[PDB]
Amino acid sequence: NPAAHLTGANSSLTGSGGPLLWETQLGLAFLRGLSYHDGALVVTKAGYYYIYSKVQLGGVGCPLGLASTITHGLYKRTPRYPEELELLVSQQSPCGRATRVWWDSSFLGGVVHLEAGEEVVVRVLDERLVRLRDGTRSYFGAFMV
Amino acid sequence: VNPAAHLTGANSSGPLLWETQLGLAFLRGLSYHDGALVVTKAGYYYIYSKVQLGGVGCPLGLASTITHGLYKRTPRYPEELELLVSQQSPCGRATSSSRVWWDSSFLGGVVHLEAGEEVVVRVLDERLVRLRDGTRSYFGAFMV
Amino acid sequence: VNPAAHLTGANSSSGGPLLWETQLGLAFLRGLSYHDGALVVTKAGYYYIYSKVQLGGVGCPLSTITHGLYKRTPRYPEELELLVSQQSPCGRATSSSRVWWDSSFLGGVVHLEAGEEVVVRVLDERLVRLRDGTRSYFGAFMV
Ligand SMILES: *[C@@H]1O[C@H](CO)[C@@H](O)[C@H](O)[C@H]1NC(C)=O
Repeated sequence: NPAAHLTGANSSLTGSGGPLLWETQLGLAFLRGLSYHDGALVVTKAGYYYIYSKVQLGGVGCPLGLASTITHGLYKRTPRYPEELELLVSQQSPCGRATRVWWDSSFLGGVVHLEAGEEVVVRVLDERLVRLRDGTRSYFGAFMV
Repeated sequence: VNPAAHLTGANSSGPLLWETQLGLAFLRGLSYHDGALVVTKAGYYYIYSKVQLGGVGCPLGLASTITHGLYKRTPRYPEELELLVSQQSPCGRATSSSRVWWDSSFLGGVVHLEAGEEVVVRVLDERLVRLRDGTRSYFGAFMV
Repeated sequence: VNPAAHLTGANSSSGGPLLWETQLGLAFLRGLSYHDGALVVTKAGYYYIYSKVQLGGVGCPLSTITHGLYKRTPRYPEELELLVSQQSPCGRATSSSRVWWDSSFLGGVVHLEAGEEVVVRVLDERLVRLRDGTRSYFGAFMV
């Protein structure tokens, strides 16, 4: 019964170690049987959820004196615990086939068990370009299985 | 009971055409019409599509992109809104000419769909899309 | 209760289909069985099956990676293709010092009878990074 799909991808928090923020109202964005708080999908009904997130990614250059790669991730928060558990993580960049401005896309999807009160957040690590389209192309939702 | 569908195969044309009956292609509670998935029952659907891309070019490197998306056609406004969209750099100058490259774009998400509404899969420069295997390129959905 | 399963990446001991964790942490089997890398269908029906694999390397071999979900009936030897993707995460002319990472996700609805198996196979699994069960996993659920 419960499900949700969010878009928006406010990247204002990522710099200071915060998760992405998402629209829950406008357009295809919706909450049904789930809650939302400060970028987190809050679970109301306990059980197995198929969680998913897609992140549209951009880059202005692709060199590696050291290394440039992006880390897309779905994480679990348990309110009484300081730790954000890695649930579904992808390490990604088309820089593997590079020698330039680029596009890439990260999809994460998986069935995880969630409890009432637990939250799920999306973090994108080391992003260097946010196009006007990134917020709406990127999305993050789930549905109870 | 629950409506579900998985469309194998592929062909070129805007929208992409799909197989419906042959092989892993199936329709249960869902309809299909000329590159478009048609809904019978209203409700929330996890729709998905994977597109296999391949070529022997890519002069423009990572600047050469591929847009792959799911689009909903509605009568509330006779237009298509892009729902789930993926734009990727499928290759770069790292692959020489006369050398094959591959890439794959997956999309999946939950949208609300009324009865009679249609969803198509569209890809920028379908000249690169590789139809030949339906396991490599497919488009399906299922209600939540 | 709706059958579901999520298997996490474990050290695969080139060696055939990938092996998975089924109990520890994010790994679980509910209504679904497991046997030597294969998810086993106990209750016939339609399943959304999914698999993600994390790929990474230094420089580049050759290099095209094939990531695929396959089906097999324990009576018959052949494994039928279900969901396959081909990627070229690196080029033969990329910097030999370039450390690259690319993820491959596959998801799709398939019909499965009772007793049938679903496996994940990757061409050059040496390029698969199974350090994290969060980076490489394989799950499914009945629709
Ligand atoms: C991101 O969120 C903060 C707090 O609501 C807001 O000040 C800022 O304008 C937002 N950015 C965008 C583009 O939505």
